[PDB]
Amino acid sequence: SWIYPTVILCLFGFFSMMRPSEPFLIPYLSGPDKNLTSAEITNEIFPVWTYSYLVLLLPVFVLTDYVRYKPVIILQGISFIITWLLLLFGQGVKTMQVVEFFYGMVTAAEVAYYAYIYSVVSPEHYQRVSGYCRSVTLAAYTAGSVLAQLLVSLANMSYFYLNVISLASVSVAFLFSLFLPMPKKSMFFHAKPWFQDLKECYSSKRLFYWSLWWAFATAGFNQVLNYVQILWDYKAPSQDSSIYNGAVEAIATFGGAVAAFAVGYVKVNWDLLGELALVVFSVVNAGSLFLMHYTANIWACYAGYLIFKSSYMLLITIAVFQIAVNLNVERYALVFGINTFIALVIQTIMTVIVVDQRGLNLPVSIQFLVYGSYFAVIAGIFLMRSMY
Ligand SMILES: Cc1ncc(CO)c(CN)c1O
Repeated sequence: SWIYPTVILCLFGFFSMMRPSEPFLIPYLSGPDKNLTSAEITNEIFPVWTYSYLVLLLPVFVLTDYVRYKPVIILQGISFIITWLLLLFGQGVKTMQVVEFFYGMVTAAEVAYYAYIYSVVSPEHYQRVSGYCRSVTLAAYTAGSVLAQLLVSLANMSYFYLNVISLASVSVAFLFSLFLPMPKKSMFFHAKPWFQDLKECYSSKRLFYWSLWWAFATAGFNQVLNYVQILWDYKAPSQDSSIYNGAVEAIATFGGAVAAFAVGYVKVNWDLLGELALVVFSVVNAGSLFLMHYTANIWACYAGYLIFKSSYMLLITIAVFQIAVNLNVERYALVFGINTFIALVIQTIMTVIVVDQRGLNLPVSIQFLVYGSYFAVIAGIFLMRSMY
């Protein structure tokens, strides 16, 4: 039987990713609510997240398969509560780094949220039940942003009370996380009867190239998903004009989900398609970041974020569909854990070079040209593959 754990897990997802303060965070921490300058949020505060998503990845995943997936989801709920309490009632550059630390632990426990399904659902309904739950998170986000923007452009509700709605939502998410069914078996440690198995893990080359491209694409997308709000703030300030970040980010998540659904029905020969369409949409992403660095009208930057998130979600759903062909249940999660680790090492190196203060200390103007060049180098590796 699988109805009730699916219901409790989907309620946790739909009230966990229902954060209306998530689009309007950079007009919040740069407005009169918290006196933090843009250089501080760009260079001294946000990179901590990437740091706190590397160091907190490898233990938490091992805490994921050891205490059977429940106290790490309860830890995600407590992390939600502490993070949005510190966003509501924290002032100073000390506190916002602590916000980024607990939110890195949130994003680390997100994989533990997506890995809960394979412990209480029977192996008949692995594809169906998970096929609902992830969609619920997107359904929590898009409408979760619309309830943001339709409460800002129509009611003049404060950003503080937008964060208050976020805190109440993650509190409901934590109260649904307390009534979770404690499962019985894990996937690796408490599985019913791996150093020497590693050659058995990586006895391929197709997995290697799709995993390396997944790693670079995930690092680039996480960096752009960090700093696109600071780019939106720099192209048009929040105090000057009534910016529409919630509606654009909701439409962007919607277009990404529809693009992934379109990837799910591609009846094209893969050896005939993947040599061209991958390169074409990589050039589309590179041109999107080139557009967001070059322009001055903020509407061109909104269109750039729309096209970038949609084309990325297309390419990364192609990546997941290629990687998940021959893998088992354990192989899928193990290989994606190691690839997420490689992606966060690459993202941490690129953040230490570019974004962070003791480094190049580049502002948000130079950064998006650097990330357009990053996706262009990925497309150049694909072009050299097209020579091969
Ligand atoms: C809480 C939080 N902090 C920082 C960032 C990076 O801008 C994000 C965006 N994922 C976020 O949700």
